[PDB]
Amino acid sequence: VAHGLAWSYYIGYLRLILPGLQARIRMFNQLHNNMLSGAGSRRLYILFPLDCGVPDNLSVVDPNIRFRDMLPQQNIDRAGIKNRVYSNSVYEILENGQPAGVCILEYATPLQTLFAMSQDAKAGFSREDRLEQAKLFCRTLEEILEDVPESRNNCRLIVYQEPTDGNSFSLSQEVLRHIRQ
Amino acid sequence: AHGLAWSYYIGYLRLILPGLQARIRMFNQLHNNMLSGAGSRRLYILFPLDCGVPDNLSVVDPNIRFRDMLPQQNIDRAGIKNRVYSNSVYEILENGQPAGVCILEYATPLQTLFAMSQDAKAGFSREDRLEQAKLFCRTLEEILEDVPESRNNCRLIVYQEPTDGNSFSLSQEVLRHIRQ
Ligand SMILES: Nc1nc2c(ncn2[C@@H]2O[C@H]3COP(=O)(O)O[C@@H]4[C@@H](O)[C@H](n5cnc6c(N)ncnc65)O[C@H]4COP(=O)(O)O[C@@H]3[C@H]2O)c(=O)[nH]1
Repeated sequence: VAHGLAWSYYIGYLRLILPGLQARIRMFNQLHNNMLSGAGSRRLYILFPLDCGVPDNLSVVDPNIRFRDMLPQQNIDRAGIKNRVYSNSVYEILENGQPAGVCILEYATPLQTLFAMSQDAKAGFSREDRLEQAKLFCRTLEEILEDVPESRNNCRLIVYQEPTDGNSFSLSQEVLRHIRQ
Repeated sequence: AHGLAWSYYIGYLRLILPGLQARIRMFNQLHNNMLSGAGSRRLYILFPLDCGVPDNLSVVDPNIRFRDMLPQQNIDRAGIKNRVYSNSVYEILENGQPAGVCILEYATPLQTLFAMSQDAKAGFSREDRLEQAKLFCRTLEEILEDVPESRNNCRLIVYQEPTDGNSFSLSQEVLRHIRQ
């Protein structure tokens, strides 16, 4: 279920990462010349492509999203793993070749799991079903996060769908728009 | 449940199994060939069917003691450059004395299944849990059936408490798997 994946993304990740995020940003700024200085820059921006096309490297889908650095790692004992490592990446977003914004950015990994699952021989299901699962994942997550008062200021969910009708969509522009709000 | 088994395979086992032996070789160069028996060179994963996943093994069975970590494995993942994958090595005691050593952890998504079972809504309602926990293990053994590519870089230790019996010994069960 998208249900289970949403509960998993909360319980196994956001729940653990959001409370410590700002301390990790303060440290990043101390080490990297106050690079994450704007208020728009102190959130985790999470990409939810409802089509579930999720590359591992962001430059594969948009040339204007450039890797810059990692936040300090977070270590937590988890399910018998001592110091399980939780990591996040800081990117610089270009506009017309100009550094236009800096933020912590990533995809919601479970959507990449739905993609792979939907295509497998036995596990598979239709694209229309995957779309509905992806939408349900976002909806179920948004429901969970209403009991998480901190989430509002530590993360931003960017949900979108790629056009297929000849209309242009720039992922970089969209991320910039959120950073700037 | 099904979803969870596929996630665990797709986002974890599929990625870490093919690099496990290289990290074990490196572990052995670093730590005096500690993972010496063939029994010691597998990822042992614990699946308690009641979904009770403590974060500290020594606390549930004092005969299981943390020793060191495998070398880390870094992978670019969904926008995270160099996401870190991590595993821990434990020694297991018998009659007070070291009796075995292996790579050991719990199946983390059982912790998610449990956390779901209470916070209710959602469905909660065990059946919801024991049911889904069995489906999870079933589905995973089914996925790994196939995949002989590497089944034997890992071993699933699926267990529950005996319904009319005595307390199940985690350490003894772990040793039994290593020894086979
Ligand atoms: N022992 C171990 N297990 C891992 C590791 N990474 C993943 N797993 C296992 O597979 C997870 C599913 O991976 P996925 O990346 O698809 O998960 C999603 C992933 O989208 C997110 N997440 C967890 N850790 C990180 C992370 N460190 N960085 C970014 N996202 C993370 O939330 C995860 C749910 O994690 P989880 O409950 O720990 O569950 C299993 C977890 O049991 C790992 O590094 N070590």
